[PDB]
Amino acid sequence: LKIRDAYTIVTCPGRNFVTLKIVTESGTHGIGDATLNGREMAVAAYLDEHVVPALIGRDAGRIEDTWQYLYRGAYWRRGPVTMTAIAAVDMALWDIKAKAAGMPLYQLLGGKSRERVMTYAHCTGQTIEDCLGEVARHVELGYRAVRVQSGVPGSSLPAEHVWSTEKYLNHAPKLFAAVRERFGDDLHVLHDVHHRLTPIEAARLGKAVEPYHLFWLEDCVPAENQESLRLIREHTTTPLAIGEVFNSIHDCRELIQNQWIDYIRMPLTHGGGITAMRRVADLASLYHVRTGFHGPTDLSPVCLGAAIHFDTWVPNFGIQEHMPHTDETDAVFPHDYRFEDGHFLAGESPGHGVDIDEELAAKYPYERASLPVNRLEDGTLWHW
Amino acid sequence: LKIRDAYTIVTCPGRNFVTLKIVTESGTHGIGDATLNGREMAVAAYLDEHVVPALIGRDAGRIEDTWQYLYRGAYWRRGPVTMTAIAAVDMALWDIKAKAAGMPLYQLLGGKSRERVMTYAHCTGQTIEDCLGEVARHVELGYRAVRVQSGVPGEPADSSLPAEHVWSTEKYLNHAPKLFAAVRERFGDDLHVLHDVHHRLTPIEAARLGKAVEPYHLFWLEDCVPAENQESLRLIREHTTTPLAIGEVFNSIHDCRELIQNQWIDYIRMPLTHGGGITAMRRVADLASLYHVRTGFHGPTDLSPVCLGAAIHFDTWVPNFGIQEHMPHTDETDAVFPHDYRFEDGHFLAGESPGHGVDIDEELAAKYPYERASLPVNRLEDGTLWHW
Ligand SMILES: [Mg+2]
Ligand SMILES: [Mg+2]
Repeated sequence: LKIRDAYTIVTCPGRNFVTLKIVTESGTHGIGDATLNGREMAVAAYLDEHVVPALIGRDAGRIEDTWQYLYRGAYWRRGPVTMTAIAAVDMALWDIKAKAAGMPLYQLLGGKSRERVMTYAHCTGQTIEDCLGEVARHVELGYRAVRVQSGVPGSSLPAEHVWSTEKYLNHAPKLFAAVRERFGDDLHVLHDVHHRLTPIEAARLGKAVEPYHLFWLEDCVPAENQESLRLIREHTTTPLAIGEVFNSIHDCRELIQNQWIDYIRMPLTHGGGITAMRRVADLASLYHVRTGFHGPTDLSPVCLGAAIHFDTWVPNFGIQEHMPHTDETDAVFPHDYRFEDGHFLAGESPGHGVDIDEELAAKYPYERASLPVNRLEDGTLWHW
Repeated sequence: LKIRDAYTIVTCPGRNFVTLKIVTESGTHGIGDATLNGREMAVAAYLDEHVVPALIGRDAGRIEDTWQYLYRGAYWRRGPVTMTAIAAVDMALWDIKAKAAGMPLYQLLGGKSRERVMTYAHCTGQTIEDCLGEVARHVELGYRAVRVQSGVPGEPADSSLPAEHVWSTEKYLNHAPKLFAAVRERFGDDLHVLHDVHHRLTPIEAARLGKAVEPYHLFWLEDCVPAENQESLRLIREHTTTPLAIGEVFNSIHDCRELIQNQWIDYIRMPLTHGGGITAMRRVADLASLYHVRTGFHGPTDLSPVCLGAAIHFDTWVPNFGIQEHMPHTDETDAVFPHDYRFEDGHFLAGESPGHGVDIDEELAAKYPYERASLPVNRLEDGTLWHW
């Protein structure tokens, strides 16, 4: 049916979320995540001031046409703000389509390819032992996979961290050796290098950690230049993951087609929604590349519900990141996905199974918060 | 000197502009264009809510560090909203540095490479004849180059919400060569003639057109095909020697690195306000120069006099300058943005005032409230949402 109303909701139940809600003339509604961490109000404005008014009166069933209308119609294509706005609309429209079909989203997409969706948890410590304790506690929660991180020896506005590549490189292998010593070989172990290396440095790290058989080594190098992955891929057999900072298939087409990565990390709310990410996943599948959606707290339960539905259907699923939201957040975004024994189970309610309690949301006003920056020991502004 | 204040100014003296002003503890100020046509408030919010607060107290002289701080620090990199915000800061900081150095921006950049900067004018008509009359009017004004567009038998942001146009590729391909033939027939060979295909063709269609217009020796054929996939240019380049221009919709060197390195284009069109400012555009221009590629900055009304003045300075220094688009701003716009660049005999002359030579009259700017205006969309005859 026709779109009668559309508007954003901004709320901060432990952290900032922006949500787009679309309401048809029949009263059926859908919501989509529009949260872009540290730049939230840019997306809110992109929506409120430019997209939202153009949605009014459109046929809500025309998902593809609306995607193209917003993507091409913007004239200025791609980008974090642009593609997050588009994702929010797309996610809301799929929510409405699934409701109209009377099916949970995963059925609409082609049905379930699996009975449960494997997640990984974050295990972080100041020391290696601190980290190991976190691994133990997540293993007990039923997690089959853990991302491990420990300190390297030696906020409203961005916090400023200090970084040393060489100290990190000499130290990191010790962490994975420790994990394997304590927990053995069955456990999937992931590591996020978080953009801090050059390609030949990452190649060195990849080789160094081969004996520990990592599930992936993530975001080795900044990849605006996709060729950056080539030296890494040519020098190590440690699996590679990338893409949480991407927003377009055009950010990763070459990475995938040249087989320079094993996992694509771009999530629904930043990658143009269901419509676009279906195309990204399908391109990946031609090259044995699997999905590994970014799943931090800064993607709302709306994205997570939609992602679990997507994960349930997509043939080339790899893994789903899990960073639990706060109780307050979960309360603001009632949902029917559930977590059991290290895995998500998709909801059965028509739609993506997530809603937003607007009354509750209104109790948590926006509070500005920025991501940190990283500087080298000489002060050079680096990659965080 | 530290940044004491920073804030945006929104004004609509004939069309919308967003401007960033940065004021240092000494009271010296600098401005930068932040205008993103049809999405203006997204950049205003990006600046107001997330960038401006972080600028206070920063060393205004650290242009490079601030660029990297905003680019890398945002975590989410590239994009039209993102890079336009960064460009506004960068442009304002270069303005302040030039003022501090007591020289016009072109001097700071390495000095004058030319005595004047050639422009082209927009010439449009419903009929070929109408267009030819516009060509004549502009040659009399002293323009040495013209971009020609006419109707196909069978201020772009002109509506609050997007207008919907209808398009036929086949009709355009059959018609366009007739326009150029007529232009050459009437005006001869000396005149530079440009044409903007404006994203509508597939590569083999653009290859066909490029070949068809070879006899008319166009200065460039612009935006033949959407180029998110940079490989899109390859078939065109392999099939025609008509020169190619691309990039007004780009915001990053990573949007055009392969285009340039493979020699698939002759002119790069990404302008200062959308391509991350002077800092980023120096690097793009320099990459281009290795491959004989020249600058052809987008210069529509929707880039403010602030951008234009800085662009004219940039154009004056950059060795691999190609041409500067000129779409004249309204008298009201020129009044809100006093500037010392001048247009004479088809060319721009850079100003001599320290800074980029442009300022904003805030009192006058406040007299023209924001008015939403959207770019049109384009649909094929069957209703397919196409490229405008
Ligand atoms: Mg990560
Ligand atoms: Mg153009």
